[PDB]
Amino acid sequence: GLVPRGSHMEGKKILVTGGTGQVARPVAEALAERNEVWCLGRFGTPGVEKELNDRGITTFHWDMDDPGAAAYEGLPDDFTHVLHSAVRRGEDGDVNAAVEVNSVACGRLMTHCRGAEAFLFVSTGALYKRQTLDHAYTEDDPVDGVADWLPAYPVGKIAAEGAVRAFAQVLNLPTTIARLNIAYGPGGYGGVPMLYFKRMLAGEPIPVPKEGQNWCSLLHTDDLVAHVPRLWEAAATPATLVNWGGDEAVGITDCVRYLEELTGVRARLVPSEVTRETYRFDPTRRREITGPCRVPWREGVRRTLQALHPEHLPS
Ligand SMILES: NC(=O)C1=CN([C@@H]2O[C@H](COP(=O)(O)OP(=O)(O)OC[C@H]3O[C@@H](n4cnc5c(N)ncnc54)[C@H](OP(=O)(O)O)[C@@H]3O)[C@@H](O)[C@H]2O)C=CC1
Ligand SMILES: [Cl-]
Ligand SMILES: [Cl-]
Repeated sequence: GLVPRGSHMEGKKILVTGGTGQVARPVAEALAERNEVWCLGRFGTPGVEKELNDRGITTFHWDMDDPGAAAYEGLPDDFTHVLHSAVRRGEDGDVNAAVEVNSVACGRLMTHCRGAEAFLFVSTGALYKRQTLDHAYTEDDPVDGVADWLPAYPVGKIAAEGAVRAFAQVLNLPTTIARLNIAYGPGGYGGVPMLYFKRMLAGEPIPVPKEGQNWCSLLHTDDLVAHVPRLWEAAATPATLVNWGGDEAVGITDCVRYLEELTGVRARLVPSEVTRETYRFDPTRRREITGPCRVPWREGVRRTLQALHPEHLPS
């Protein structure tokens, strides 16, 4: 029951992109104990590269905005496992840059790592065509590129998924495409739940629907980290597609109310026609691959608050 995080996988050589980010940093940190881990990125945030190096992570400058093959000189080709979590996604409305940069980076990275045992590409649930608020989306539900908040983002992921599927087959590189739901946890900035809390602190409106509430499938960092080795094991040619979320249906308003409950901070719920969109996933396929999640969301969110905003909790 008490098992160290680093024991999920040992003796491998792991390439991680997006290793500074919300999703992949805890993964790289967890695997760095018993594996050789390289993080590819830009490391523009002061001190993050030092923090990763201090854990025994080898860091390697890698910018997806560089279109050429020269960017890969000096990078080993004997990685056994790859986690591609970085996303080139800088608001400018430039859908062509988003499609081009992300798609080409997938191709160049998979080709470089064509000898790997498994390649894991992180995608998003935002590319599902909106059905009902409470619908539990499956891997076969219709897809569109609609996102009012960030239009180029889901379109770029559709294009990147296309590249990933094609290179998986051409290279015979076992691959998993994991469309991630909302990740959260005590590291980084805490995920969407803490973004809501920040708005509550600032007195900013939180749109909610006229009837009911929005729904998601929150995934805690500790569960996310446990899942990565199982997602690599499920990698295949053709690529394995899975909706990657938690085991609990989490109402967004329920989450906001819980933050109020914990802190005494009041949310300004605005019943509204137009709300920021979230998606709940049917966990059936993911559970077949990973087994059940372990962290219930109310305890996870409470401890995330304690880690990132301890002063706003009753003392
Ligand atoms: N809740 C969530 O977090 C969700 C995440 N996802 C997906 O999960 C993945 C990781 O997301 P998340 O951790 O939240 O992202 P973050 O915004 O936390 O981090 C983005 C990451 O992308 C890297 N990156 C961005 N631009 C470049 C570039 N030009 N060259 C190299 N690296 C770059 C950054 O590296 P550096 O700092 O070195 O620049 C950083 O590590 C993405 O594919 C995203 O679409 C999907 C749904 C929800
Ligand atoms: Cl640094
Ligand atoms: Cl974008």
